[PDB]
Amino acid sequence: PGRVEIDDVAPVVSCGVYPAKAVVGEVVPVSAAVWREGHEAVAATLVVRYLGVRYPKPLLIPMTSGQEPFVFHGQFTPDRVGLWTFRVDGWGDPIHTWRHGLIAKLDAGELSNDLLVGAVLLERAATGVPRGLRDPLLAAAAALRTPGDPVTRTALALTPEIEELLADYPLRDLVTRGEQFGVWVDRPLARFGAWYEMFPRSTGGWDDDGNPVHGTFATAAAELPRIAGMGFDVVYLPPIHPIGKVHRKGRNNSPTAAPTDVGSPWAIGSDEGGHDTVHPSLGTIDDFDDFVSAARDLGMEVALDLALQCAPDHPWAREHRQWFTELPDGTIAYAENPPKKYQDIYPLNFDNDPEGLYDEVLRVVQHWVNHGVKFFRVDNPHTKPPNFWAWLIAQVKTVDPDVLFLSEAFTPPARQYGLAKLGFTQSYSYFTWRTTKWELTEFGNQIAELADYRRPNLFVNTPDILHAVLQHNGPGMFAIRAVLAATMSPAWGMYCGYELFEHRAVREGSEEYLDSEKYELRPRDFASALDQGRSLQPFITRLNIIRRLHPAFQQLRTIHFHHVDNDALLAYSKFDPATGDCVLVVVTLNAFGPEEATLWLDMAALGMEDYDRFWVRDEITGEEYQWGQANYIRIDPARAVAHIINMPAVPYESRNTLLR
Amino acid sequence: PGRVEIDDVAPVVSCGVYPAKAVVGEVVPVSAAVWREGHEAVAATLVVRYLGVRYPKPLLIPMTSGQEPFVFHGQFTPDRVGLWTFRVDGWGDPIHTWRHGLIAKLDAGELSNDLLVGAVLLERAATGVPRGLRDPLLAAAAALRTPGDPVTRTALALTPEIEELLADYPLRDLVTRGEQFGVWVDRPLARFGAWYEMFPRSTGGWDDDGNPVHGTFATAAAELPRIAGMGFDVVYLPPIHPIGKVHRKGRNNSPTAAPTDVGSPWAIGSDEGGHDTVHPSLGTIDDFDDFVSAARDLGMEVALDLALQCAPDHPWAREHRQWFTELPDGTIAYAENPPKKYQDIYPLNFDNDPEGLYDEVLRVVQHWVNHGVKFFRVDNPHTKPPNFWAWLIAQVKTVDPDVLFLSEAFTPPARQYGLAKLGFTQSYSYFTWRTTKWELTEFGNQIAELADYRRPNLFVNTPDILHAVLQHNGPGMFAIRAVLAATMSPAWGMYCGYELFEHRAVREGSEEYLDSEKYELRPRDFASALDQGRSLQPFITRLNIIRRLHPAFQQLRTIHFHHVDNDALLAYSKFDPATGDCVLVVVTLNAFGPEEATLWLDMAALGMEDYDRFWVRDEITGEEYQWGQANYIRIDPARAVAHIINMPAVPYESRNTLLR
Ligand SMILES: OC[C@H]1O[C@H](O[C@H]2[C@H](O)[C@@H](O)[C@@H](O[C@H]3[C@H](O)[C@@H](O)[C@@H](O[C@H]4[C@H](O)[C@@H](O)[C@@H](O[C@H]5[C@H](O)[C@@H](O)[C@@H](O[C@H]6[C@H](O)[C@@H](O)[C@@H](O)O[C@@H]6CO)O[C@@H]5CO)O[C@@H]4CO)O[C@@H]3CO)O[C@@H]2CO)[C@H](O)[C@@H](O)[C@@H]1O
Ligand SMILES: OC[C@H]1O[C@H](O[C@H]2[C@H](O)[C@@H](O)[C@@H](O[C@H]3[C@H](O)[C@@H](O)[C@@H](O[C@H]4[C@H](O)[C@@H](O)[C@@H](O[C@H]5[C@H](O)[C@@H](O)[C@@H](O[C@H]6[C@H](O)[C@@H](O)[C@@H](O)O[C@@H]6CO)O[C@@H]5CO)O[C@@H]4CO)O[C@@H]3CO)O[C@@H]2CO)[C@H](O)[C@@H](O)[C@@H]1O
Ligand SMILES: OC[C@H]1O[C@H](O[C@H]2[C@H](O)[C@@H](O)[C@@H](O)O[C@@H]2CO)[C@H](O)[C@@H](O)[C@@H]1O
Ligand SMILES: OC[C@H]1O[C@H](O[C@H]2[C@H](O)[C@@H](O)[C@@H](O)O[C@@H]2CO)[C@H](O)[C@@H](O)[C@@H]1O
Repeated sequence: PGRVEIDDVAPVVSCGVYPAKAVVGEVVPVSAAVWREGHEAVAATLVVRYLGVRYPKPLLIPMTSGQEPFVFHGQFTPDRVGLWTFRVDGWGDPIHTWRHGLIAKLDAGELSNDLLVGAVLLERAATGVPRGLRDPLLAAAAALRTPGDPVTRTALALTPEIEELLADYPLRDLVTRGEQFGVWVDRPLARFGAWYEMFPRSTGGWDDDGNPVHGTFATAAAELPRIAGMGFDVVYLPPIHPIGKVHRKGRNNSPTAAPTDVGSPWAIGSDEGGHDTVHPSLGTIDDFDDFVSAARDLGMEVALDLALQCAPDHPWAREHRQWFTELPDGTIAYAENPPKKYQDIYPLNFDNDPEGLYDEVLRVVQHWVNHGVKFFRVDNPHTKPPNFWAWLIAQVKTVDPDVLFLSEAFTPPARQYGLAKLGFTQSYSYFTWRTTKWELTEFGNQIAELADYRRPNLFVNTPDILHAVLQHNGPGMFAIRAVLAATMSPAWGMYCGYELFEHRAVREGSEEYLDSEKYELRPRDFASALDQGRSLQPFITRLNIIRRLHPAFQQLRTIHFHHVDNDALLAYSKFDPATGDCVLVVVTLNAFGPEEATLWLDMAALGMEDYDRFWVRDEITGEEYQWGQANYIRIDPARAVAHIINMPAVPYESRNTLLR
Repeated sequence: PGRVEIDDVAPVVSCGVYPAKAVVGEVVPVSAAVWREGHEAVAATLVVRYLGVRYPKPLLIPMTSGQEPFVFHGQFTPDRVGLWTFRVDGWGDPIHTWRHGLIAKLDAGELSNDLLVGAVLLERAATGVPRGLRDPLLAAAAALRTPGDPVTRTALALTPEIEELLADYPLRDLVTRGEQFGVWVDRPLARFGAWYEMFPRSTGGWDDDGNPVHGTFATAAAELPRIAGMGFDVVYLPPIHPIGKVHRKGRNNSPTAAPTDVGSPWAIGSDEGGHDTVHPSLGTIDDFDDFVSAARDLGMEVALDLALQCAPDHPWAREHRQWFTELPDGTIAYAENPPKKYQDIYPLNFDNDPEGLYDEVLRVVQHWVNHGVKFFRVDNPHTKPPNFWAWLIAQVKTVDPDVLFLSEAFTPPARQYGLAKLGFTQSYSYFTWRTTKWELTEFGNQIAELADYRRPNLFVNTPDILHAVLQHNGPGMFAIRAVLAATMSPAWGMYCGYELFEHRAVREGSEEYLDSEKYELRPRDFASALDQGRSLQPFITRLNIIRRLHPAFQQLRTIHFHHVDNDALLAYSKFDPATGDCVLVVVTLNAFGPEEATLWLDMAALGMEDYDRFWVRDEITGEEYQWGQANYIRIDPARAVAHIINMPAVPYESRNTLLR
């Protein structure tokens, strides 16, 4: 009735309600506590199996004891997409009990009894191994028959052919089965990729006069190489749907729209079309299909903004009206967040006609899926029912499992981290409003930590957020945030124009871009900026190449912070369990002054003893240096705001430093 | 479905496999995280119901939001022994949504629409309240259907008359019910009581010559008043069973036993009897019944050592030999811990004849339960199968639920704390080997929050443990540990002779009492020590009185440590959620020197603002003083090694100072 106890198993999420998250080729660490009566030794074997794909022959991996007694650790690396299962099985290994006990008493060294007990072990042990190589067992099983010196037949106890033999085929006693938990593996882009947010309309390129010109998918596609050139793996496009014509918004959040103004893309829908139609000015849907294929040619993928909202002109406003929250006087209520108003849209109502709306939205998501779009940016997901997301998310991947979702949830923790739990492959974070060494240090450790179920996407900016620190610290700071986002997380992102050092907010104390891109056409000339040397495009490229270069940067779990005695300096390191690759990042939070300090290292964390000395190389500088536990470091902006340092590869003791 | 989200419920143990622990009249704090779509407000109601006894119509308590968004906290206080159940139910309260939304918009200040929506709510709400006082809502509902002032029907919202009944009877929408978890409540002695350990035989009192004399229950009962006099609630007796005559141990763990020597009581069993018989030299079983009844007259309870072990001459050795571990040569193995030998006892074998041993031991426990013994100190339980204890425990408590078990498990955490999870009402701890300011600090804080499954019993000493710090720091230290034990835990204990300052170890570097009572008979003359002023009995008495006096000391959860800028000084405070009682303890760890420092307080923890100044009284000294956030303290041993301070009672905001 449960003789051997198994508890505090990890990774488990919400006590097993939600599966943990991992990706292909990621080392997944498993741990559990196994114990039994007295001083009889115990061991556990971790059993992993890969099932179907769904969502709502065993493989055996041996587990190893560790620092803390009775807690056993293991790892496994999943090789195909779908839903995996693991469980921990616990058993008592008498051989270990017998062996360890015997070595202590042999020291006292007659006693003839314990030896025979061993002798009956290997025989019973032997039945488990096939007659073929079982023959050193009978050597051991016929090892303490006859009287003699102690080192008589222990001689077979100690040689590593039968320790190795017992390893492949073990003597298992009192086997007890553990609980089963599940892991959901996604394609690697779920963890490691870089984002670019661009407006297709802004690819217009001016007219014969000064006036901005509306772009098209065709014009948009011309800018795709340059993006790929910077190393981004995913291109994110704001909604490509028709914009409502009533209450269309003007320049600067103005209530009244000029006849030519475009209005914000998130005001989805018009007499012209719904969520399933391309806004005609961009082109026919074939042009889009053509646009996707261009990106695909460059190694990139396309992600569309998915905003479950409607403009008044949206066909649903006419076709299906049960889907909204209707006021008492027959008017239809504008989407609302008190007392501020976003007048150009309608909130959906998920309670009046649930299976009605559910099936239609699924149809729509499926539409774009059929057109090569396999990454969606769910918009303001926290203002829609959770169970819906749990359903919609689970529903799409089961027919096709390579579709991934990103949650734009700027919301308090319980909701933000909560949403991740229900299936979102990625989530936005509070990253932008973390700017002090202490916010960032705890934040870095925080990310993650939550890796078993949350993978964060760190965005340096979004059309709605230009943090104050970018406003007054000048072009230097833009580098700093880029270094932080790119290094802290495998997944990071950027909004267009960031590369131009766009740092002007509409008015002081606001976080909205002046002459915001949501309401106006803004073609930009990146090439000229490059020529006059006022673009951060080369640097970002160098940042993006480096992450791809070092697989250490694709890890969530292994971030570790090292001590630097300067409030303005931040130093942390990441490593890869697989290749042993190891990297240390040192950045300044001060854009303005040269800063110097003494850097102290936790050598154990890098896999070396404290007195060691080793050589490092700076991937930006190319400089090589000799280092030890304590090293001198000085950072000078207007030369380089950060040092990305390559460190000696962590020995094949990588696996235990990943533990927990 | 679940339409509304419920997560991170606490207190839950091992994801619900094991019930949490609590006792009667203890405030049990419950917390959970509840959230839903958008800015619509949400609330939760905690539903508690009391089930039967067993082990392996509703009452409703409203839950309140707090500092951290979306996490709701609640409490309930169980009033009868048995198994309780609780679950969290989640719902959306539209009024709150409507109310909070309207107040923000009212400042903008026509609005003609929102008011009717409220008005259709309050009416929909009226359906929930029972014919009679239902009506001012309809009054509130029809006071703006009429056009008018904005402030006109806010009138009917404004009034504290309308926050009302709705708290008592609420309008609940989209109600979703949470998972169910269980709590097992024991009698209060499970948490709060003090222990005294005595050898019945040591109550012998010499003969006409100098020679010590073996005692009896009769003689043992003579020492019971003085024990009660010191305030102890439980008397713990080493096994009272017959001691084996074969391989019986001599003075000082000597291998050979003299003819008169008594042997260790844990060497259970002889030709005279087994576990079901009283050792005859102590008396007839009636004498025991008389002794137990005697203690109960004094307000005490009797606790017997439950040691699953056998001497060679034990009846089981012949009667049932399947129950033992028989060697290959037919001998049966002596108790063993490699390479140490415990020649006087036999380990049991729980695998050969499981239902065989299970059934005898349960019978044995029931024998003594029938004789008024409802507390057992299970001996070295970690050297017996886990599942067994889980079985034995659930089996005993269902017939009689007032039987409680204490686990002497000096074992690594996973096992020690693990064992507590299975049902052990109390557990021994690592307390004796914590002697530095940081260790005691960590240990005290550590007590919590494991309160949900572990209640620690802090023993200053046992026959097996005479700590080094006691060895050289003189009688002063003995006070210090007593203060630490009594204050840190609601439940604490003492082994006989401690009060006489017995401080001599067998050899330097050992933790065993010289001329140990386990192997030798040791009568003591407590009275003479009193006259000659070398007894810590008065002080201990004052300590136990103080504990009973302040109910704050019966709490596990609320211990909090305050900063004192001295490495030799330790200051912590406890309070009682019920009466608001609050107490602060300051103790010194150096027995030899006067020590002084500046004591800093976190007033918020004590329920006061930082600037407040207030009056306190020292329960040992008796005089009143005035204090503030920072106060001067100096401690002089050889007058008093600690200050136990009565502090201003925590206001009726105790409950919120308890969250999580
Ligand atoms: O060439 C690179 C550089 O060029 C441009 O800067 C030029 C600039 O136009 C010119 O006027 C001049 O500027 C002065 C500057 O006005 C002075 O204020 C002086 O800055 C010092 C400053 O007054 C100090 O307060 C000091 O504060 C530091 C902190 O010590 C740091 O901790 C850090 O604060 C961070 C903080 O730790 C966090 O907790 C969080 O709050 O976030 C903060 C990040 O801002 O940084 C602040 C401010 O840096 O720092 C300075 C001294 O250490 O410096 C100039 C006097 O020479 O200098 C430039 C001409 O060479 C362009 O604006 C820059 O973007 C570009 O990087
Ligand atoms: O009369 C009442 C009094 O009588 C007895 O004590 C007398 C004692 O027999 C007598 O010898 C004398 O004591 C002397 C002592 O011999 C000297 O050694 C000296 O003691 C100082 C000591 O050398 C210092 O190292 C200093 O150490 C403190 C630490 O500062 C504390 O941090 C603390 O250490 C704890 C530590 O923090 C933890 O990490 C952990 O390791 O546990 C430690 C606790 O053991 O305690 C030690 C010492 O307690 O403390 C002394 C500085 O004054 O000077 C002494 C006299 O100046 O004095 C006594 C009477 O004459 C009887 O044993 C006492 O119980 C009784 O109160
Ligand atoms: O849809 C028009 C509206 O867009 C923005 O408002 C939302 C929108 O859902 C997303 O862009 C997302 O970022 O959140 C925004 C704020 O909740 C604009 O902020 C707003 O000016 C515009 O009317
Ligand atoms: O049980 C008697 C036997 O062991 C003793 O030690 C005991 C101790 O008394 C108990 O607390 C029990 O739980 O386990 C201990 C074993 O380490 C004596 O130390 C020993 O001499 C005696 O033979």
